[PDB]
Amino acid sequence: DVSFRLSGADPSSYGMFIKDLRNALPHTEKVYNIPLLLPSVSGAGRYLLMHLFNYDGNTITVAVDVTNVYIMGYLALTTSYFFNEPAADLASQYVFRSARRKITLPYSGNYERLQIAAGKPREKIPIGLPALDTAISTLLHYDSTAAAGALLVLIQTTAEAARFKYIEQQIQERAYRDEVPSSATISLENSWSGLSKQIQLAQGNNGVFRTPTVLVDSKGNRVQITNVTSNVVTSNIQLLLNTKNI
Ligand SMILES: Nc1ccn([C@@H]2O[C@H](COP(=O)(O)OP(=O)(O)OP(=O)(O)O)[C@@H](O)[C@H]2O)c(=O)n1
Ligand SMILES: *[C@@H]1O[C@H](CO)[C@@H](O)[C@H](O)[C@H]1NC(C)=O
Repeated sequence: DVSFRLSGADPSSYGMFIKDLRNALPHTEKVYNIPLLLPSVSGAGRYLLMHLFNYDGNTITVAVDVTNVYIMGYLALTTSYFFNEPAADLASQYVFRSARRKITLPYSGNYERLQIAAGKPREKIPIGLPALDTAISTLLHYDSTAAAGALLVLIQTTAEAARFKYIEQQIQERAYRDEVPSSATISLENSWSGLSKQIQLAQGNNGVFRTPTVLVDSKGNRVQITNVTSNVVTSNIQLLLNTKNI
């Protein structure tokens, strides 16, 4: 398992957590020196548990699919909560089985559906360590509309930060003040699958992407990524979604 405590948290301890999260994801191969997530894992080994504690020391445990870093569900006290999707229903066969009851959330875990449930795009939702503290607190007691917003914060401050060093850094910058994600952050989130695929396709193509990936950069400028020499590949991305899952 991995853990993170908001009480006394700072950019360093958050960085240690994101490092722990990355290191808990199994891989047998690196592609251009980036860990390649496994095609599949059978049984309970498929799910990583993240123990997150809010400032007051209350806790949820979040179940993460180690093949794609997707959040499947979470446990809050004696109630488990899972997304309304087959991958999460499958996960519910393995994690949080001792929960006294199981609630299936009234949406799947994908950004589009969460944003609709939340009533706002995540362009407009501040993220940061304070926002994560709020998210944990919200998820402690069931409220599906509020939970959608909390889950958008949670996904971005855990999974997306694990996937991209830039996003980790953005959260570290928001250690004591929330701020809506940069357009570059949004872009990277949306492009993780595409980037993962193209980095893998570059292996037998002299490091060249078969199809360019369009990103928005730090300055808000839309740019094309065409090969593995780009800083996004060398610097930024920390985990690759296996093409067998794309
Ligand atoms: N059960 C799930 C489902 C999705 N995700 C998150 O959402 C992504 C997968 O679907 P996503 O692209 O978010 O959904 P879309 O609706 O396609 O998002 P958008 O339309 O905003 O691009 C993953 O990378 C992951 O970060 C998750 O954490 N847990
Ligand atoms: C590869 O990407 C680099 C850096 O972004 C760019 O300058 C260059 O034109 C690209 N080279 C090829 C061969 O595609």
